[PDB]
Amino acid sequence: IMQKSNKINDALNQHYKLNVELGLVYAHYAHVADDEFDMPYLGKFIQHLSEDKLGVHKEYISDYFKRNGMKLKTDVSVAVKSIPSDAKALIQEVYARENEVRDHVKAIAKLALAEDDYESFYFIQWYVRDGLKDLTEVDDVVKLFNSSNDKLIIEETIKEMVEKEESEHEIWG
Amino acid sequence: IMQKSNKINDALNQHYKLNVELGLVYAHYAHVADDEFDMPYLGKFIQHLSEDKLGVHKEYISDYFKRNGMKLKTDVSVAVKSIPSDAKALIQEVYARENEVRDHVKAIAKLALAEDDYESFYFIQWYVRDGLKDLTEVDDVVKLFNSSNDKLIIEETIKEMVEKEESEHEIWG
Amino acid sequence: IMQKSNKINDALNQHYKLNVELGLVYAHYAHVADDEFDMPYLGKFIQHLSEDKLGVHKEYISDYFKRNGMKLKTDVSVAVKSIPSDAKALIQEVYARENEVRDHVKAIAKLALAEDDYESFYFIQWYVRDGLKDLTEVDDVVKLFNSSNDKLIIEETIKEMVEKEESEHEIWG
Amino acid sequence: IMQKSNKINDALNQHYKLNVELGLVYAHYAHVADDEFDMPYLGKFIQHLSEDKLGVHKEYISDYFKRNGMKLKTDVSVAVKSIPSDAKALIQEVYARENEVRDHVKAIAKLALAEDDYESFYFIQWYVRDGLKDLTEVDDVVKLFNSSNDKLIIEETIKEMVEKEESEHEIWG
Amino acid sequence: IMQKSNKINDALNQHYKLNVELGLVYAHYAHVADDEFDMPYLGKFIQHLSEDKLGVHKEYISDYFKRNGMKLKTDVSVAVKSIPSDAKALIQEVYARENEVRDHVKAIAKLALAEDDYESFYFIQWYVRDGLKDLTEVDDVVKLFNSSNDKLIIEETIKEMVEKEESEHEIWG
Amino acid sequence: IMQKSNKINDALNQHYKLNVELGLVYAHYAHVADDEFDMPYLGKFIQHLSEDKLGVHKEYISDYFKRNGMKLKTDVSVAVKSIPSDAKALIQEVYARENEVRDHVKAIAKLALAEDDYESFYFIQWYVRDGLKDLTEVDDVVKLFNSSNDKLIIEETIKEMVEKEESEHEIWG
Ligand SMILES: [Cl-]
Ligand SMILES: [Cl-]
Ligand SMILES: [Cl-]
Ligand SMILES: [Cl-]
Ligand SMILES: [Cl-]
Ligand SMILES: [Cl-]
Ligand SMILES: [Fe+3]
Ligand SMILES: [Fe+3]
Ligand SMILES: [Fe+3]
Ligand SMILES: [Fe+3]
Ligand SMILES: [Fe+3]
Ligand SMILES: [Fe+3]
Ligand SMILES: [Fe+3]
Ligand SMILES: [Fe+3]
Ligand SMILES: [Fe+3]
Ligand SMILES: [Fe+3]
Ligand SMILES: [Fe+3]
Ligand SMILES: [Fe+3]
Ligand SMILES: [Fe+3]
Ligand SMILES: [Fe+3]
Ligand SMILES: [Fe+3]
Ligand SMILES: [Fe+3]
Ligand SMILES: [Fe+3]
Ligand SMILES: [Fe+3]
Ligand SMILES: [Fe+3]
Ligand SMILES: [Fe+3]
Ligand SMILES: [Fe+3]
Ligand SMILES: [Fe+3]
Ligand SMILES: [Fe+3]
Ligand SMILES: [Fe+3]
Ligand SMILES: [Fe+3]
Ligand SMILES: [Fe+3]
Ligand SMILES: [Fe+3]
Ligand SMILES: [Fe+3]
Ligand SMILES: [Fe+3]
Ligand SMILES: [Fe+3]
Ligand SMILES: [Fe+3]
Ligand SMILES: [Fe+3]
Ligand SMILES: [Fe+3]
Ligand SMILES: [Fe+3]
Ligand SMILES: [Fe+3]
Ligand SMILES: [Fe+3]
Ligand SMILES: [Fe+3]
Ligand SMILES: [Fe+3]
Ligand SMILES: [Fe+3]
Ligand SMILES: [Fe+3]
Ligand SMILES: [Fe+3]
Ligand SMILES: [Fe+3]
Ligand SMILES: [Fe+3]
Ligand SMILES: [Fe+3]
Ligand SMILES: [Fe+3]
Ligand SMILES: [Fe+3]
Ligand SMILES: [Fe+3]
Ligand SMILES: [Fe+3]
Ligand SMILES: [Fe+3]
Ligand SMILES: [Fe+3]
Ligand SMILES: [Fe+3]
Ligand SMILES: [Fe+3]
Ligand SMILES: [Fe+3]
Ligand SMILES: [Fe+3]
Ligand SMILES: [Fe+3]
Ligand SMILES: [Fe+3]
Ligand SMILES: [Fe+3]
Ligand SMILES: [Fe+3]
Ligand SMILES: [Fe+3]
Ligand SMILES: [Fe+3]
Ligand SMILES: [Fe+3]
Ligand SMILES: [Fe+3]
Ligand SMILES: [Fe+3]
Ligand SMILES: [Fe+3]
Ligand SMILES: [Fe+3]
Ligand SMILES: [Fe+3]
Ligand SMILES: [Fe+3]
Ligand SMILES: [Fe+3]
Ligand SMILES: [Fe+3]
Ligand SMILES: [Mg+2]
Ligand SMILES: [Mg+2]
Ligand SMILES: [Mg+2]
Ligand SMILES: [Mg+2]
Ligand SMILES: [Mg+2]
Ligand SMILES: [Mg+2]
Ligand SMILES: [Mg+2]
Ligand SMILES: [Mg+2]
Ligand SMILES: [Mg+2]
Ligand SMILES: [Mg+2]
Ligand SMILES: [Mg+2]
Ligand SMILES: [Mg+2]
Repeated sequence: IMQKSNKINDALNQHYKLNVELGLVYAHYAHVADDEFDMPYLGKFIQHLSEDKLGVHKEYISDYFKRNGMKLKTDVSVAVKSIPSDAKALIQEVYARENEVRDHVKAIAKLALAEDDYESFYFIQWYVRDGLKDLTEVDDVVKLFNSSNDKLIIEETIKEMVEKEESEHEIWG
Repeated sequence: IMQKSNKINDALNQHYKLNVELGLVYAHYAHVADDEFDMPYLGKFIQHLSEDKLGVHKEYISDYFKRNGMKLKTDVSVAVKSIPSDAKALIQEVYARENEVRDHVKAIAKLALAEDDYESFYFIQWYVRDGLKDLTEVDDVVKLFNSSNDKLIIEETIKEMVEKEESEHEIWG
Repeated sequence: IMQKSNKINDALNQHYKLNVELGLVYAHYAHVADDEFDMPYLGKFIQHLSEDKLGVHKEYISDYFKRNGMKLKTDVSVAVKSIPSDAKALIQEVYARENEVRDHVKAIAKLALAEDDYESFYFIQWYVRDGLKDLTEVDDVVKLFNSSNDKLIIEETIKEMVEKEESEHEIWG
Repeated sequence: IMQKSNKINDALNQHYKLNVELGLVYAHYAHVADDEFDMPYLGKFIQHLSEDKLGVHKEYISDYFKRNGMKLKTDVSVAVKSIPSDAKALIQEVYARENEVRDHVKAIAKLALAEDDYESFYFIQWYVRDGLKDLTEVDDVVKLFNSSNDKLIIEETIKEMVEKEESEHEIWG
Repeated sequence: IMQKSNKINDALNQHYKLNVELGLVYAHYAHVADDEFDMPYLGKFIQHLSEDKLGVHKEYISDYFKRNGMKLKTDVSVAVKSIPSDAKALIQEVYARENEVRDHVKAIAKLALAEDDYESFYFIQWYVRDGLKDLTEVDDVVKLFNSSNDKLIIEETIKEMVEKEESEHEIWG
Repeated sequence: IMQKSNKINDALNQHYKLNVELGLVYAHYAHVADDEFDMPYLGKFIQHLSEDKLGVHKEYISDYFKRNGMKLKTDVSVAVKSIPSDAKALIQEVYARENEVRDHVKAIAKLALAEDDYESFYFIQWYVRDGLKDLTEVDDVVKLFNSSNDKLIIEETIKEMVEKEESEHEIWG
């Protein structure tokens, strides 16, 4: 009874890998944001995101696996070989990656229902919610580049964003 | 004047890579320590170490690069394909890896002097000190497996270790 | 035994002189930043730097000399005969001078090792670290002029910089 | 209307120069007081005076210039080529220099009235008062050398002087 | 890999021995300072120094050895067979011994670099700094005997020295 | 009148020597307890004892000598050439040495009465009491090795012992 789904096990190992590799890319993008583009607050924003991916996003999968018999796999391959040309494009790339996260998560949820794995459907709810939350935070920064042509003005707004004491939306938080 | 050393740049990119990959391996080893070996406090110890490697150890390199013109490279390849057979061997493997850290760091320091890069010699001092500190903490756990054959007794001692409020040795801390 | 190095004595007298003269130039540049360029916060930044050079940078040399038998020399000659054309160039000049500081300090460290003067190598470590720290702070201001064409926006960012309660980086601080 | 006095501008540039050079000499004399004469508290007294000259004494001139259109000049030439033979003579030399300060200040005040520059006459009042205050503090130390032949007794009295929480005389303070 | 240097092991065993024997001599000198020379505060100064040598100076070596595989040796031979004739000479002897400490430490640092032992070079930095700090504190007392011929006046100054709440110099502290 | 006993003077010089040499041996044994036997809490126990011997045990003799005219002698010879084979034997050796302390102290007390030296009989009372107290504390550790074969269990008990806030027995404390 209660035999773990091998299909969910694979999908969640692939999502663990995605969050590790994303976090490593974001750490690089945070360096570049500060170093090459002269936007240290944009750097801090991306760095916070790197740490989210390499922290809780991966941790919760490992924890879940310990509880249900699923096997963890660690297989990572990532290389930053090209960087976006400017800051606007850097954050737009981050946006595209977060949009893909939402698509991957949707798939896992759909799979959990197909496999009648209600514990996994429950688990993924955090990721479903976070898919949108994280995208929204990134979108809030993307908007800035369309609203001013002054990098320092944009930076002042990012500063408040990163320095605000984090509030949780009742639903998406 | 003050042109960055390409040799130091490469050695520090390789050490960034080493700390990323080590941290990912340790995250896996922390999972296994808890999940397979029934030693959650040993897991927490290795997890703290994973976070050290993927946190400050890498961050300080990126920060340094921003200050001196050195280029960051992100190129990561890691796969955990075999795990040690028991807990004793798991921590002994961690020990071996920390010993290798000390050897890599020694090389960077020697190189900094050869290149007359005193800013880099200063920078690496943190890593020289930490090489030993981290090894010592790991050694403290290795010792336990040679001092008791009861996994729960060992776990009780690791618990105090991980839960003690961190003290800094005047020299190695 | 323990006879002071005459070569280190000379190099450190020359560095005392450099820090005095730099501080006097920076005091003038701080006046001009406010008075001629309408950037009082940029003025305060350069003034803080003037006081750093004429304070601790020189004080620590005098203190060291008292401890080891080295002789202090006071020989100062400085005249500000031309000023940079605008604020961007003013801070870029400050940058160039800080870069030269790093080069002079490198030389002292190299000399200390050649003379087997380990007390002097220890002493200069503060200056090695500070060379980079001070350059970084100046670079943070230079960046601003490349990130906005509005002097008041730049000034608002410098204001936060000068008014932030000073934090020390674990390594460079 | 309200065109700045070129004569006052020159006199105040010369007084800026005097305060810079005095402060650099006093910094040397403070070193010697401690290092050569074995009187660290006498050193601290002279050092406090060095910092007064290189601090507020010069700062107030720069500030004034910013307000009225006067031009700041930085032209400094100072070399300590001979030092007084003992501590008594060191402080007596400091006294002579402070007496000369009072004479220079008198001249500026007289000039301000001749030029009908009431803003400058107001400004110099601080310096008129301080001329005497600073001389008095130096005289208080000179007296000590005429009142004891024991350097440590003198040092104990200087210690209280430098360590007393500064009080301001209603008139001269 | 990371095999301990036998040469550094010997040099540090010899420095452990030096600090033990120095501390025992200083304990005797502290007794004599009080008992024979009627200078209890001078006694307390030397006693504090005895405890420094027999405390942290030796402890840090033992700690280091535990971390790196080096072997501790305990081999002590000390006899106080002659004492200096008066207090001035007692502290001058302490001074000579501290000067020799600095010379021994210099040698260890030089050796660490020759052996490419960067962990040992890091370790010895504490001792390099302390060599000078301790000498300075002793010099501060030596000076007193050249500044007064009254033993009680000297004692009053030593009292403040030993009773001041210890401050750390940014570099030498 | 009140001429010091030369016999008591010698016995107390020999006891000063014994406490110095014991303390140096115990410092070595504390190192070995931690380093070789993997028992850091046992190390801390022996280290506390080293510091007791080299602290108050010797200090009180020096103090007494200052008060009564007795002469202090410093003559120390100690070499740790063999170490006990295991931890049990290490603490048993410490026990044997403490038992010998009690025997030496008994002799001094007996001598004080024979010499009608009541001040010395009073003085030695501290040492008579401490002979037993210190032996008892050591016995409490010896017992542990006879009560468990698990080094970590023993270590947990030693930890409480060394970390308990010290209580004084009404008689032996
Ligand atoms: Cl199923
Ligand atoms: Cl080079
Ligand atoms: Cl030399
Ligand atoms: Cl006019
Ligand atoms: Cl070697
Ligand atoms: Cl008798
Ligand atoms: Fe995925
Ligand atoms: Fe930054
Ligand atoms: Fe967040
Ligand atoms: Fe979790
Ligand atoms: Fe598992
Ligand atoms: Fe590739
Ligand atoms: Fe790429
Ligand atoms: Fe850009
Ligand atoms: Fe674009
Ligand atoms: Fe499906
Ligand atoms: Fe998230
Ligand atoms: Fe604004
Ligand atoms: Fe490496
Ligand atoms: Fe658990
Ligand atoms: Fe840690
Ligand atoms: Fe950092
Ligand atoms: Fe970069
Ligand atoms: Fe593979
Ligand atoms: Fe593997
Ligand atoms: Fe196991
Ligand atoms: Fe095994
Ligand atoms: Fe090399
Ligand atoms: Fe670490
Ligand atoms: Fe220089
Ligand atoms: Fe202003
Ligand atoms: Fe600063
Ligand atoms: Fe200083
Ligand atoms: Fe000097
Ligand atoms: Fe000129
Ligand atoms: Fe010029
Ligand atoms: Fe401008
Ligand atoms: Fe321009
Ligand atoms: Fe050189
Ligand atoms: Fe600085
Ligand atoms: Fe003047
Ligand atoms: Fe001093
Ligand atoms: Fe004042
Ligand atoms: Fe002002
Ligand atoms: Fe002006
Ligand atoms: Fe000249
Ligand atoms: Fe002169
Ligand atoms: Fe004198
Ligand atoms: Fe004279
Ligand atoms: Fe006039
Ligand atoms: Fe003044
Ligand atoms: Fe007095
Ligand atoms: Fe030595
Ligand atoms: Fe006394
Ligand atoms: Fe001290
Ligand atoms: Fe220690
Ligand atoms: Fe050892
Ligand atoms: Fe002998
Ligand atoms: Fe002797
Ligand atoms: Fe005397
Ligand atoms: Fe004499
Ligand atoms: Fe050598
Ligand atoms: Fe010391
Ligand atoms: Fe005895
Ligand atoms: Fe330990
Ligand atoms: Fe005790
Ligand atoms: Fe006492
Ligand atoms: Fe005596
Ligand atoms: Fe022997
Ligand atoms: Fe032996
Ligand atoms: Fe054992
Ligand atoms: Fe046995
Ligand atoms: Fe008897
Ligand atoms: Fe005791
Ligand atoms: Fe227990
Ligand atoms: Mg499968
Ligand atoms: Mg269905
Ligand atoms: Mg290359
Ligand atoms: Mg070379
Ligand atoms: Mg010369
Ligand atoms: Mg050499
Ligand atoms: Mg003119
Ligand atoms: Mg008139
Ligand atoms: Mg050998
Ligand atoms: Mg070499
Ligand atoms: Mg006799
Ligand atoms: Mg009788």
